[PDB]
Amino acid sequence: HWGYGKHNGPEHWHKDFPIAKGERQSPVDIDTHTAKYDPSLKPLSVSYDQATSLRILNNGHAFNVEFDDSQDKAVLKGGPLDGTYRLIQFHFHWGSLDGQGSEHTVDKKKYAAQLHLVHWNTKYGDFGKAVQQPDGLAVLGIFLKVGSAKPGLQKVVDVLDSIKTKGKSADFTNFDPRGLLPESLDYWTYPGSLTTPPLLECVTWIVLKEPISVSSEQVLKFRKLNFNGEGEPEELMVDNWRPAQPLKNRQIKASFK
Ligand SMILES: CC(=O)Nc1nnc(S(N)(=O)=O)s1
Ligand SMILES: [Zn+2]
Repeated sequence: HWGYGKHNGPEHWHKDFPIAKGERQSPVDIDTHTAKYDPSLKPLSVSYDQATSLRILNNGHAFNVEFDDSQDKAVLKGGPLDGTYRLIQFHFHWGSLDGQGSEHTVDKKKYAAQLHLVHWNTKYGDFGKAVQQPDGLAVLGIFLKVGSAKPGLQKVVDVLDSIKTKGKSADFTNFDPRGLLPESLDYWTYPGSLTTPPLLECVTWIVLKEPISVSSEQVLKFRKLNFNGEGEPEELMVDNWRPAQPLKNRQIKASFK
């Protein structure tokens, strides 16, 4: 079905998901000079101290770490959000080289990878209903640049061997997502969509200004993953990112000046 190759890549997605050419598609390029500082925007409130990770899984497009979202144990609120959003999973998008990999870009600059922490608005009851609403999800986006190792990402890096191919999964408990956060929580925000099919326009994007750095050896491990299932020809999982989409009639607000 869909993927990131030339025959099923992002340029082909519109044929099965017409909304690919919609009005609030993601990702986008963040032009730092036309972004509007908005002093009425509140600080983000990330409460991940009760977070419960359960499993890590290679879904053939990326790898996801899933959390128990049966109760308000890891939530996001504040910022441009109203209500509570529960963390359901986080995943990454990365490139084949260090100069590409992120989905969002800042003044056209691409980062080595991009981490997405996905949350759904609890007023909707479950994830499936939330994706059907304009204010259903809140995704926290964090850029990764190659530099020094991120201690808090190593646990994730070491388990990849066990989920090398599509469909593989592994128990992944007691992982603390707080170890992936940059020091500052300043951000840009705009209304957008999921960056993979079905590309629903149900997301309030919150992109952090400050990147976290990971080491070259850490990102290398990501690139060893496979898109294919076991027993199939090896297709390295790299460049699983969608290019920037037209901003159209949207404004990017910044929480800092
Ligand atoms: C279960 C789930 O989170 N679905 C998603 N699909 N694309 C997403 S992204 N790239 O916009 O964060 S999240
Ligand atoms: Zn994503």
